[PDB]
Amino acid sequence: ASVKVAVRVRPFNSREMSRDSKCIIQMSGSTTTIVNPKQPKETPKSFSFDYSYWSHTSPEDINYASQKQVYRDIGEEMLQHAFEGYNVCIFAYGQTGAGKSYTMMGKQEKDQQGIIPQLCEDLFSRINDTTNDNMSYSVEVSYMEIYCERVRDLLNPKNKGNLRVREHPLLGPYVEDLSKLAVTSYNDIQDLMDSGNKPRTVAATNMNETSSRSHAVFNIIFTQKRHDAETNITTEKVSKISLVDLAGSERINKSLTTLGKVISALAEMFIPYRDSVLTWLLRENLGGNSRTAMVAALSPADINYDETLSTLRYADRAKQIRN
Ligand SMILES: Nc1ncnc2c1ncn2[C@@H]1O[C@H](COP(=O)(O)OP(=O)(O)O)[C@@H](O)[C@H]1O
Ligand SMILES: [Mg+2]
Repeated sequence: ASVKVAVRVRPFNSREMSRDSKCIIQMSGSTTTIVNPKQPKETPKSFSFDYSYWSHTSPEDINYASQKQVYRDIGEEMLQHAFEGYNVCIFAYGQTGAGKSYTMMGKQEKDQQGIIPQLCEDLFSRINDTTNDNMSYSVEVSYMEIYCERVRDLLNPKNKGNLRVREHPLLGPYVEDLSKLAVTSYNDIQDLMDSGNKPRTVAATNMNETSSRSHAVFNIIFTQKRHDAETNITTEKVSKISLVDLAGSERINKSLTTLGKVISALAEMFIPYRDSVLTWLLRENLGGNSRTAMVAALSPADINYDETLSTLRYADRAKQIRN
């Protein structure tokens, strides 16, 4: 099970339009190419991945890769492996402003919902059209924010002490005292999500908007319970689903700086697992038993060459890592 990687170029934003930024990214099939504005003479570097999403224009274009395309490409495939019983993960990596959340959460407003909102809807919908009767499900969600090696229960604002990430002698890492709520409908789960997104570190310098030096981890513990029409035992399947929103790149955020090391290591294959909490919490989902996929968002702007390239490179290695 080799990690699957996809990159995505968004449309110009407020900053870029001011600087009259030219676009340096081009896409064709499964390949992305970036140009060096400083060195327009040499030949642009190319990159081939599982998916190169071109979303620089708008939904009116025939070649715009909408939230539906992304979801159905990776989302529907991971939620699957989740049903086949595997643990799964999807995380958005990249420079801040490149589009990491939009690919994950997006804007509920009219079909803009991203990977998380859509995955849940898909799950709860699958669970329901299951008119079988030997099948019983359960779904428990958790949402947290990891800023400064500090875990924050985004669904229990009442608590302000940073939750302690611990290692179980026999079961692995887990965040002590972390909300784990059962959800019976997508209407119920959608709500919680709405909450957590808000409860997010207000922080400033970001304009008083969900500052992003921390990771928004969205865990979905899906439980399948099959009944054996004879012996009254129930085969219980259990798969964990993590949907991460990594703080921007740009370059302390140990976690990010550490995930790179692991990524690279995984690409060179022991690992500085405990070196960071993000990794530690995603021990398996990162390099253990589970199928992982990363979505690297990319700024089209020429003013972000050194940060767009970098992302292409970290995305590049990720392609290798195999679980
Ligand atoms: N694929 C996309 N289509 C349209 N707008 C996008 C896309 N990706 C990013 N954006 C725009 O950029 C803004 C920020 O993107 P965001 O999800 O916050 O990225 P980040 O991962 O950098 O935090 C949003 O307000 C959104 O309108
Ligand atoms: Mg975001």
